[PDB]
Amino acid sequence: KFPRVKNWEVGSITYDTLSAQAQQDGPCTPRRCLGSLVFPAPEQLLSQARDFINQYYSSIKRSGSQAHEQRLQEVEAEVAATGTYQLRESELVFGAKQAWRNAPRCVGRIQWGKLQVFDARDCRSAQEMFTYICNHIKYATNRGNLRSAITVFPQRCPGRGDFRIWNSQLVRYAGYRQQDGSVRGDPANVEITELCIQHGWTPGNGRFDVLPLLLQAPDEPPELFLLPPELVLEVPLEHPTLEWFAALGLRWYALPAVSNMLLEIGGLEFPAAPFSGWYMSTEIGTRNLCDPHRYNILEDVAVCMDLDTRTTSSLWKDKAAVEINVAVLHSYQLAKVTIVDHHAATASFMKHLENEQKARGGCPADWAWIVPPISGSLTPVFHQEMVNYFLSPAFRYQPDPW
Amino acid sequence: FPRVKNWEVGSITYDTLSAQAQQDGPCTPRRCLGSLVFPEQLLSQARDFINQYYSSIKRSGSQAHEQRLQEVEAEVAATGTYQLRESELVFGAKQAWRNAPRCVGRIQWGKLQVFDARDCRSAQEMFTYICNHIKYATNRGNLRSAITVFPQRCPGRGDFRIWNSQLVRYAGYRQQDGSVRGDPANVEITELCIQHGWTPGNGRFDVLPLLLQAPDEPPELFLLPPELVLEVPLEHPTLEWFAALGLRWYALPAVSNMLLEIGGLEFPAAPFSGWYMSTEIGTRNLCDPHRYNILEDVAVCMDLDTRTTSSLWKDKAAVEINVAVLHSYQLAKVTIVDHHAATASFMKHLENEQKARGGCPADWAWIVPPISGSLTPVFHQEMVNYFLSPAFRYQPDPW
Ligand code: HEM
Ligand code: HEM
Ligand SMILES: Cc1cc(N)nc(COc2cc(CCN(C)C)cc(F)c2F)c1
Ligand SMILES: Cc1cc(N)nc(COc2cc(CCN(C)C)cc(F)c2F)c1
Ligand SMILES: C[C@H](O)[C@H](O)[C@H]1CNc2nc(N)[nH]c(=O)c2N1
Ligand SMILES: C[C@H](O)[C@H](O)[C@H]1CNc2nc(N)[nH]c(=O)c2N1
Ligand SMILES: [Ca+2]
Ligand SMILES: [Ca+2]
Ligand SMILES: [Cl-]
Ligand SMILES: [Cl-]
Ligand SMILES: [Gd]
Ligand SMILES: [Gd]
Ligand SMILES: [Zn+2]
Repeated sequence: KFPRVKNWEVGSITYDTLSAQAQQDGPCTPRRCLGSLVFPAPEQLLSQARDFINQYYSSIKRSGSQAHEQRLQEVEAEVAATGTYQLRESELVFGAKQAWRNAPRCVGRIQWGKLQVFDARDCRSAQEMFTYICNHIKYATNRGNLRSAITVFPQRCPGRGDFRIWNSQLVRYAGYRQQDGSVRGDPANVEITELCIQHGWTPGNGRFDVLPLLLQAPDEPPELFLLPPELVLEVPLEHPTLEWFAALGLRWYALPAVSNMLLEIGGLEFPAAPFSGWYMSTEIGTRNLCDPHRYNILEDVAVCMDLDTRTTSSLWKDKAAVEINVAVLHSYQLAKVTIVDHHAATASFMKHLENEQKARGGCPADWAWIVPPISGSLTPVFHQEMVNYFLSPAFRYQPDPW
Repeated sequence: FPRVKNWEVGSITYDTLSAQAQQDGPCTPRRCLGSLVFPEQLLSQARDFINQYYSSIKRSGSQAHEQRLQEVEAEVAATGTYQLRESELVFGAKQAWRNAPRCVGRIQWGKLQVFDARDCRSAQEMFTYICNHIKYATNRGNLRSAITVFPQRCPGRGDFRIWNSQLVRYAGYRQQDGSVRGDPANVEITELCIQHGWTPGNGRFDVLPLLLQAPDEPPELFLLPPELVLEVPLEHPTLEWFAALGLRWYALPAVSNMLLEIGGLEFPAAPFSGWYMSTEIGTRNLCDPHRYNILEDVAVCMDLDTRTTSSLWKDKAAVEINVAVLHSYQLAKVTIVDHHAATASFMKHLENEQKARGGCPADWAWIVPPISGSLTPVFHQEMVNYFLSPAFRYQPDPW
């Protein structure tokens, strides 16, 4: 049999048949589960390529056609001659969508079919790379009506270095390692900040300074490019009823654009391929502003709210964190920037799981990452058993280039 | 040896104890299933537990050690099973708690009152042992941990089984509109009680009778005297209408349907109890959609905007229900603990166990509280889950 999966809210029971097609192995064994850990050749390339091609031809309802036979024979010939092959434009668009669709830790996959794919495979310098990224930022921001996008730079090939974007996201705020061990800014960005300074950037002293980009073109040190300020839409934060909240000086940016993951399609690897969507408010409200090792504002909000912070049993932390989340959502809706709260987000993911059960017979989901960081059991994904496994195409983590 | 990181702090440790995992869990390299709720060779298991026991008391390979080994050998040669000494039984009971991966309260594991009930026959004796337990553990609101071990399983004989999933359960009555009045979780046991001859109440908080089962007999209904079942009426420190909703819960969480395993012995009835973490009552029992599901009622009462999700009315209402649970238990002087204090104590347990055994089996999904996840330190702690023995285990229903 296949793993039987159960929804404890409704009683319903599914079987995940898709999980049998899992190739690459994860970190668990029958002796011990490591699900909570954040970070866990001509003939193998051929079998990956064959699998991907079969996938494309299934998607377009054409499996076994003449064009399917021929494209498989085409790919086989190019690998035999060059050791690699090239994706057709239509295969790249399909592959980027499949990689998103396959990402077990993404709760926003109800959208996986509405992804704009920018083909940058003919890029040949850091300067051209920057222009592709600004065009992406502009397209995806769209003055606050966010559109999902991905730009795909050239694939890894033997005898030439990779394109890399050094920044983990296109928009990040500086983190200045202060002298008393502290940090002014986003602590998560202290390393990439010190790297920007070392590469010529004149730093500021704010807590919300936008970092420039370090772009690495093949076989060359990274180059610094400053984003034009009019390109980075930002939301100042205010509370619908806590007027002093505005005085806190809080901002976040509109566009979540992950730039450091590797995209893998049919055996081919794209080291630089930034992708963006829109934010779920709990990423900003709970994790980015309340994580103790981030901006860590939970106590200061609670004190201002005049909460009794001397005993945990008053639940001051939970009260302040709710209200920080209200402010984020209210602020994005005020400035007409797309945003979704963790109730709608998780309820649309329940809709995605059910589409996927029908479409494919399963859905890779990492329960610990799909359940939001506040109000977990209040969302319906909490009560949904999930099966976690690796399908390809895929987005994968990769080493820092320095 | 799995590297385990804490992300708020940056500390690394190594779990060397996972190597001692005796049994197998549900996960494989192809797929992780940790989110799933329910995933004469007796000599080998008995020998291992003994080596454990004597190592724990610093008397390994000594005289008493080898004496007990040949003792159990001959006991199973003569009988087919063997008897635990009272001290080993105490030790196994504590170890099985200490090894429970889904329990956040294990900071307490050394302090547990073990009541030996292996000399029990008939359900009326069962019932007497059980009321002594409730009396000892409740202790007028100052709660104390306790377990009562009933006769082990042996060949050719029935088992002792407590049919109720807990010693204290509220009725769930199916209604002609389909819905349930009372606790929907308990609909199945509530008809079993009515079938074996219980007079149904009709409130949302009617305490069920006990369906106790002595070997090779049908179960017998027993009613708990109301003065023994201590209950907390729920009120809110500042929202004066909350009291009128009539919500209540009980004081003693007493699980009565898990099987206890020690040195290859199996105890199908060994009820244990502790005290409650507030979120168990406030969030899961009163607010799960398939339990009392009171969240919208409370939101309406708070005049929140319940027609749009982004007002976070579900979150604001949930917090205030937890606030009322905490305030009501403390006011009535019943032991309770909030999820912040509980998760910080589990962090201390992790450090202590890192030093005592080199690791600690922990099931992240059940350690992290169901509200305010990332607001507690366990959210940022990587965790390894595996099955040591002695253990507590789920087991099929008695029917
Ligand atoms: C359009 C709305 C989207 C929403 C609301 C959304 C939401 C999220 C959230 C909340 C996470 C977990 C983030 C974390 O805590 O680390 C996540 C992870 C992820 N998302 Fe999505 N996302 C969206 C679009 C996209 C797109 C367009 C892609 C790729 C084409 C994508 C790919 C991924 C991947 C690969 C991860 C896993 C990385 C990790 O471990 O954090 N998402 N997403
Ligand atoms: C004394 C304070 C205690 C606290 C605060 C506490 C807390 C908890 C909580 C919150 C859970 C998760 C329950 C759930 O929602 O599924 C749990 C599970 C568990 N606890 Fe504890 N507990 C305590 C005492 C005990 C004792 C005395 C024992 C046995 C001697 C024990 C053994 C277990 C076991 C076996 C589980 C697993 C049950 C399951 O899978 O749900 N606990 N505990
Ligand atoms: C496209 C997109 C949309 C969206 N709404 N959210 C995301 C979040 O994606 C990531 C976020 C982090 C930050 C780590 N987190 C603990 C704060 C690390 C990653 F590797 C990610 F892929 C991506
Ligand atoms: C001794 C003790 C103390 C304590 N504070 N909490 C517990 C909770 O124990 C269990 C709870 C559930 C219900 C799981 N969820 C529906 C709430 C199922 C089980 F099998 C359990 F053992 C036990
Ligand atoms: C240790 C733990 O696995 C880790 O903190 C995970 C848990 N779940 C998460 N879930 C999301 N969405 N994002 C995260 O960063 C994490 N962190
Ligand atoms: C599907 C998921 O495994 C299931 O809902 C689990 C998750 N975490 C939990 N955590 C606790 N404390 N209690 C539970 O019942 C559960 N249920
Ligand atoms: Ca070609
Ligand atoms: Ca009818
Ligand atoms: Cl982010
Ligand atoms: Cl309970
Ligand atoms: Gd105000
Ligand atoms: Gd009113
Ligand atoms: Zn696992």
